[PDB]
Amino acid sequence: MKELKYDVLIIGGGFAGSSAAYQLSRRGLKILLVDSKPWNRIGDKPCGDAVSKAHFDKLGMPYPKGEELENKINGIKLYSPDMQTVWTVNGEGFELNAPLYNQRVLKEAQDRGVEIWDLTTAMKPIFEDGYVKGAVLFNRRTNEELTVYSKVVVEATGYSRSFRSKLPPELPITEDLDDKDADVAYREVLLTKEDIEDHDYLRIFIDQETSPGGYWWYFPKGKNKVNVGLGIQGGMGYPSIHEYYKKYLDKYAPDVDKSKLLVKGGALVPTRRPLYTMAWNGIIVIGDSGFTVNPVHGGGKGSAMISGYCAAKAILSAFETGDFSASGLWDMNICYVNEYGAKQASLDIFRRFLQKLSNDDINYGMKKKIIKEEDLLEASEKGDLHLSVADKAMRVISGLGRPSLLFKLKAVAESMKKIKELYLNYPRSPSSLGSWRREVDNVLTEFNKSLS
Ligand SMILES: Cc1cc2c(cc1C)N(C[C@H](O)[C@H](O)[C@H](O)COP(=O)(O)OP(=O)(O)OC[C@H]1O[C@@H](n3cnc4c(N)ncnc43)[C@H](O)[C@@H]1O)c1[nH]c(=O)[nH]c(=O)c1N2
Ligand SMILES: CCCCCCCCCCCCCCCCCC(=O)O[C@@H](COC(=O)CCCCCCCCCCCCCCC)COP(=O)(O)OC[C@H](O)CO
Repeated sequence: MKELKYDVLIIGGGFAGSSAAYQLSRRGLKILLVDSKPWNRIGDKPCGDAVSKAHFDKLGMPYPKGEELENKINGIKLYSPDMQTVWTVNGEGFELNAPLYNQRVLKEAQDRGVEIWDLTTAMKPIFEDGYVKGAVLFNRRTNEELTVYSKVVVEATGYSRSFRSKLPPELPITEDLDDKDADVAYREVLLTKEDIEDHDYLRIFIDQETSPGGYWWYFPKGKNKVNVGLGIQGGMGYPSIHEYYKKYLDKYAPDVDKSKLLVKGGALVPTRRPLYTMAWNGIIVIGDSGFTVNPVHGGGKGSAMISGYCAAKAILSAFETGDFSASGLWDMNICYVNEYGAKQASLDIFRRFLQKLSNDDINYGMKKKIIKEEDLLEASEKGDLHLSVADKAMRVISGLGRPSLLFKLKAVAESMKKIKELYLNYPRSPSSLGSWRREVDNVLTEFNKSLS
């Protein structure tokens, strides 16, 4: 079999892999990115397509333009289950044509020196003497099986986790997730019969009956075009998401023309803290494969880009030291936990609480202003729920005359702070990963028990 020598092999070309490729480009490295999809479909996984402008501003990722930017977003309207209370949170973002933008990032990375093979699947790892050393690839364009050696593999395969899952199970880089730590989500893009009101605002509808463990959304892509969908928690035995969608669509999108559909589809999305380590010998894991998604709102394209940024940084350092061991690549973890992962861990706790609340709880808490809109934003963006804000919340609901999980909010805030602190003390070397992981697991185990 043909053998080729590369510095870096990136497996997957979605927002995570493409970000890694772009950030590593123009540096004189020999880089190959592969994706199983044909070029014109790369980036087309089902998504709401909404991403904060701040991510592009912080990471130096190409700004969306032309047909790539479908609609400018100025904020989100969050609806209570009874739709009687709407919270508005302001913030600039983009409703993107995801495949078009993703493909442009890849084409620019390619112009900047990255080699790209589409219709090419990494079939199995090359794993020797404890290191990932590359991959066996099947290129369906040229109909060739190829062995590619690399100093580092960037595993960016999305939820499939289709490369790292083939490594020896004792390695921390093969970590799986609980079925209840992901949602299944489904969306369609449709034209509307009536102009969309406040089309610069996304709509998110909380409802435990119509989207248990997730939410419904209505994300305008123009004055007369909308991405509408829902997510529901996995591992709970819920019926087909397609059936939830059909049953409740009219509640959230009475205005759509069901004869003018542009796209439809679903996929899984992780909703938890990141992989305990995103680095091991010869390999870094990013994006959905590394569980980079915000656990409370389900947004993962921004954090995918952050993970690509951190991967590129760690890889450049490893080429300086010549050390591609877990320790040599460990900055991946330090960078990612600082930039997003510690917040994710806090939000993993908060999500578990929110998923257990009843519609009556959410209606009451929103109507009574249990927390401010700005407090919700602080939780979403920093992962902080200050003990103070918790105290005010408890005073607000002190008149509630029935049993409610809402009264546990102070304890939830305490657990959030505790896990955030553990993440701010992320292990400085692989030798401490195990004991730290057990501490985190214990916090989660105890927290789960507190809600049962
Ligand atoms: C319905 C729905 C709705 C939303 C969202 C998800 C879902 C399912 N999310 C989450 C967001 O879509 C998601 O987190 C990112 O797109 C993940 O990007 P990745 O690059 O990690 O994976 P992604 O899955 O996009 O890419 C993985 C790539 O790897 C390739 N691949 C896999 N195995 C391979 C192999 N062995 N060899 C070669 N190639 C391989 C695949 O072909 C694919 O192109 C979201 N996020 C957000 O920010 N805003 C939102 O509006 C939403 N809404
Ligand atoms: C409930 C858990 C599962 C939910 C997931 C369901 C499935 C989701 C599938 C669809 C996902 C759509 C994703 C939409 C993303 C929005 C755009 C976005 O990126 O978010 C921005 C932020 O917008 C928001 O803050 C959204 C807030 C709404 C969150 C929804 C919470 C619902 C629960 C609240 C109810 C309150 C009830 C009161 C009771 C206490 C900022 O981006 P960022 O958070 O990644 O980071 C920015 C910063 O630079 C950090 O680097």
